Amino acid sequence: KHSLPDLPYDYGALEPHINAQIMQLHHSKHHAAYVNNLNVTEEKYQEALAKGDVTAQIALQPALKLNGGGHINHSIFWTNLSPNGGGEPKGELLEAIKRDFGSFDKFKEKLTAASVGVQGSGWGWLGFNKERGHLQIAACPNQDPLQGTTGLIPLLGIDVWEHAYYLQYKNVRPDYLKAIWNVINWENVTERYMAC
Amino acid sequence: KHSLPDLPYDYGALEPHINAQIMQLHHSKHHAAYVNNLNVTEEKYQEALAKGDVTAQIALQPALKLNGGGHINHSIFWTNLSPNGGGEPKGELLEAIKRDFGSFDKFKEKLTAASVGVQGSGWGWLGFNKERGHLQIAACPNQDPLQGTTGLIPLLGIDVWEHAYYLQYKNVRPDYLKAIWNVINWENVTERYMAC
Amino acid sequence: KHSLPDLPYDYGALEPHINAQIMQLHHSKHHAAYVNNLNVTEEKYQEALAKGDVTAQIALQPALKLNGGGHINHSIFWTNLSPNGGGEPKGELLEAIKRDFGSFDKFKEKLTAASVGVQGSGWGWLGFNKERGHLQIAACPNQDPLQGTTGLIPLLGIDVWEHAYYLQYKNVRPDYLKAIWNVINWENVTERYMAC
Amino acid sequence: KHSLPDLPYDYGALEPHINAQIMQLHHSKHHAAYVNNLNVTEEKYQEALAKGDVTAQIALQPALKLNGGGHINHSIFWTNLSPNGGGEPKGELLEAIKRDFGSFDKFKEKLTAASVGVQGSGWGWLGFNKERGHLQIAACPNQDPLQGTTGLIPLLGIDVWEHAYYLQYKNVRPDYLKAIWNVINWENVTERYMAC
Ligand SMILES: [Mn+2]
Ligand SMILES: [Mn+2]
Ligand SMILES: [Mn+2]
Ligand SMILES: [Mn+2]
Repeated sequence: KHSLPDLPYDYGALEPHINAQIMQLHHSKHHAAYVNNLNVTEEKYQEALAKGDVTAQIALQPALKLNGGGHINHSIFWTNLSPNGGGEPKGELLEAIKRDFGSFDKFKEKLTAASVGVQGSGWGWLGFNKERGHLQIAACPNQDPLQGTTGLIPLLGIDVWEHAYYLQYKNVRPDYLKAIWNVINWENVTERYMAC
Repeated sequence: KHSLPDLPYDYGALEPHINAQIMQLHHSKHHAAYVNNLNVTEEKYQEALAKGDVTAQIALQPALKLNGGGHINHSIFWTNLSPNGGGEPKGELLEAIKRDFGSFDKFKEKLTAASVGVQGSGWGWLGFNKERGHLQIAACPNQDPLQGTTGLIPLLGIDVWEHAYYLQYKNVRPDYLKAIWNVINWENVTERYMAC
Repeated sequence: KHSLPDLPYDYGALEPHINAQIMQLHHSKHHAAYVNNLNVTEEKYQEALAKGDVTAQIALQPALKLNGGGHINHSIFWTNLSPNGGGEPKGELLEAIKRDFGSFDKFKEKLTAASVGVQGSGWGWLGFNKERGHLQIAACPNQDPLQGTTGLIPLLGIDVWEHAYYLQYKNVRPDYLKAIWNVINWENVTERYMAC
Repeated sequence: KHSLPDLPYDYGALEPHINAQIMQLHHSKHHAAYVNNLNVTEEKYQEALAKGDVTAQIALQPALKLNGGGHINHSIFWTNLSPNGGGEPKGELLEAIKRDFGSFDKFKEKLTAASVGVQGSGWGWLGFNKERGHLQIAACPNQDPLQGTTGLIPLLGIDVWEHAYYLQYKNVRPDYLKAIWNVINWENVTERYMAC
């Protein structure tokens, strides 16, 4: 039922910021596995739910969150990147950012600190808080998705699982984050922002 | 779809060990709420699953675990108690206990320590480990059910949420546990044991 | 080293909103135990730290958080209540509240929903976010303290562990929260607010 | 106060099972950082403890567990590996394994499944349960150390953080685990076993 989305660009389109090998493995191996495991899990769940098996439903939660979240997180991630990205955003998004973070650079600073501070595997996110009407930074462990676990609407996500950058930046997570700013697709972040 | 099971005895049948007021509130108020909230949650979940909404499925996990677990835990609990309970078990169960804990009294000791040691709300459990083929003691937080979260088959559960004993024993959890041994339905624990 | 603070009022001073029995048990039994267990734990920790025993330091974390948090949370709680409290706050605090929540009543609404929504044992909090410079509502499980786990400065806390209200309101948590508004010490919340 | 232990062998001594690049990065970069961050954290903690600052003590727990656990876990890991390892264990350890797992191969199977099943970052462990007197398999998230969080005495640990194997086995965690069996230092696991 769920499927692996095609990448809107070639695997080597983000060089030299993120090399082709990482993109190929990240998409065709990591994301593909999450989609496949998600469909298997949803199927078992449909089954447990049909016969009112509460125990089975609860036992399947970790697998559904990990794989379901994995699919959601990476799907957004691909659209957040672009060989034509980089620079700074414009319009209302830029204003919202100055408003809520003081300046674009302070925002970069914050999101970078949150991403680098993730203990173990996880994601750094720029999300929108519907209740307050402000932008908000949050970090999620493993594949826990932003909206499903915090209620925030995801605008921009940064994957900090080691498979995201190890082949190229090894243990230096800060180098990875410094480079990713050059390929952020602000046009996509902007429309996600305008949508909510 | 799920329903509140009738108690196999009168509300005051466990006096003076657990008074009638607690039993009445615990069953007709606490357990009833879990069953009702469970049906509402499973329904929303059926809905999220039908349209492949992964985000909604993940957001509903806490409510399904709390209410689904609440229903499962209390349902077992009622059958674990009896106005004719108390004393010690006999047969294979008693042997399994001596085998795995040394003696019946050391077992009581262990399970009591685990129950009293729960930080906040939770349950103390005597469960069966299918893999090892031995009895095992475990404690679960809030309403997290034994089997669904640990894989152990539940044999005997002791509810240590404060609503379990506060009206009668106030803050003295140890007095509550000392009294509950007088109403344990060993015949029920035995058949749960024989079943697995 | 740490000690049980005296209550700034008589045990029955909050009647009929919170009866004397609850206040007496809550202070002399529950809080006293947390203080005593905290001193024992800090002592063991001083010891583990002296000989560089990392394993022991990590094993003691749950007990230090539960008891240390228990002491911190209840200490603030006593000052948040007053036989002369109730009504609405005035000055800058009232403005900060209208600003961040729309109105005082919407604020009450929010904090009440957060408190009632705590699964199991926990606290509902009105805190101050130093980074953003705005008021913020948060809920913490068990005795996890607000500042130590979220960074927010605590202004007003509402204890929703069942021992907080069970003797008087039984399972009806909403009745408990409706009554507590009549004894909130706004003068204390205000000065905590002015301090940060 | 704490220090980076020297490796008991050359960085390329485990080839071709684990290449030299991984060993060099894993030891001189990853482990070194944990030791350095641990000393900084213990120092801040000594300070918080001296002035009875409970809030600061609690805020430092995540950093102490991650770095303290990181140091403990990797220190054991280095001794668990050897260019002269591989094969099967002998003596009492082998008997304990047959006893508790049926056979050596079923044990390998179990530990492999536990290691591969870790969601995100973590470790698979073969530990000793002092209470029961049996061997036990457990998995821990991130750098949470075995003994400090479960009470089990660590005998053999397998690091499944992606930095452990990504450069060489990429996303195929099962290939990594199949290869690591060839360098397990059973003589070290045996003496850890005899010690407890
Ligand atoms: Mn990824
Ligand atoms: Mn209950
Ligand atoms: Mn309390
Ligand atoms: Mn490692």
